[PDB]
Amino acid sequence: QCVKLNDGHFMPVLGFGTYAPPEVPRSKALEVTKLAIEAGFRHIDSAHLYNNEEQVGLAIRSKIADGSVKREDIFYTSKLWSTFHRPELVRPALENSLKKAQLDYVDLYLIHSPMSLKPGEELSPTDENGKVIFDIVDLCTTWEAMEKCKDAGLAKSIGVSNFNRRQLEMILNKPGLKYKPVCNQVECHPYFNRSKLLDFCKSKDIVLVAYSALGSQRDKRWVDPNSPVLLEDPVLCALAKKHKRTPALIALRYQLQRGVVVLAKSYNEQRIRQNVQVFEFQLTAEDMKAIDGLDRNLHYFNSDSFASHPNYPYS
Ligand SMILES: NC(=O)c1ccc[n+]([C@@H]2O[C@H](COP(=O)([O-])OP(=O)(O)OC[C@H]3O[C@@H](n4cnc5c(N)ncnc54)[C@H](OP(=O)(O)O)[C@@H]3O)[C@@H](O)[C@H]2O)c1
Ligand SMILES: Cc1ccc(S(=O)(=O)NC(=O)NN2C[C@H]3CCC[C@H]3C2)cc1
Repeated sequence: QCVKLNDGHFMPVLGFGTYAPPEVPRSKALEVTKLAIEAGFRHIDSAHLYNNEEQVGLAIRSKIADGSVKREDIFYTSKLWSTFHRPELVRPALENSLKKAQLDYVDLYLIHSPMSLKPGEELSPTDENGKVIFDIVDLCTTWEAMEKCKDAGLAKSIGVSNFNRRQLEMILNKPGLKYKPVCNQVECHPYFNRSKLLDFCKSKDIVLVAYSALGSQRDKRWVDPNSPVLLEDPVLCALAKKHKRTPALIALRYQLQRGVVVLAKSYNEQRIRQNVQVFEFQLTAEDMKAIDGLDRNLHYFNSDSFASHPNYPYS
């Protein structure tokens, strides 16, 4: 159950989301990554930002050592954080991710976000009035350094995340482009279905990878507590009743049938195992149209500061 990427590599269509907020002890990521692998997940999404690559990498080594999987059975994604966009910083950022995880390579490396931040050791650099410090970087140069990570064998595939159409075209029209982005990992769910971006991506052989596909973790630091709770949506619950599944399963299946590769974060053993049942049933064309009607241009992530950034993707 994979999709063929535009560089000839294969991505599993269901991915495991690994981010958990800092109140969750770091040992949990180790435990639940093992559980996801045990359940059947093979595509695993992490990032430098998530402060978990060591734990996720150790789960993977653990499941290889005990004979459940081989390295080449696992599709592992990491991401370049926005403080490392300057081209000279890209390779060392990846090498550090690889060292942490103890892998020789990632299956996929992404530019996490187009919103460049000031180089340094803070993930979130701020000035003397507490304002986040943006950086200005030609992302075409970042991308060239990404291509070099691929040729260097350190990333089998390269792509982007949180790019809008204009940003994607800037890469696609770059003079001397060697590798297209294989994907664009973006927020995508029935309340924000991205159909326009998705059709653009499809026209360019670029895979759209959905995050917050289950409505996000509703973290009080970035998500308005008054936003509607996706999985309480009454169309989603009535489809769940109809198919005898769950609303999460409806949300995940929706993405698969529209050609979207979908991530699903759970740190709960039974929900982890539930999510792999997405492959067991199908929505009707009329179900899919019903879900398509739910879009409300709702993005769960908000930060007013990021909105002023010149590369803010929702400009
Ligand atoms: N590129 C980016 O900028 C970006 C941004 C955000 C996320 N991501 C990636 O995408 C992953 C997923 O997105 P997300 O973290 O926003 O979460 P999500 O996949 O939208 O899931 C949100 C919540 O749904 C719950 N859930 C999972 N399965 C369930 C089921 N079957 N029934 C009921 N509830 C269920 C989980 O809680 P429990 O843990 O309690 O089950 C989870 O906290 C992330 O972990 C990360 O890998 C990338
Ligand atoms: C510190 C922290 C913040 C947020 C999250 S998270 O929001 O749960 N997950 C995620 O990957 N990153 N964010 C979405 C992107 C758009 C803007 C910049 C990026 C940040 C995890 C960890």
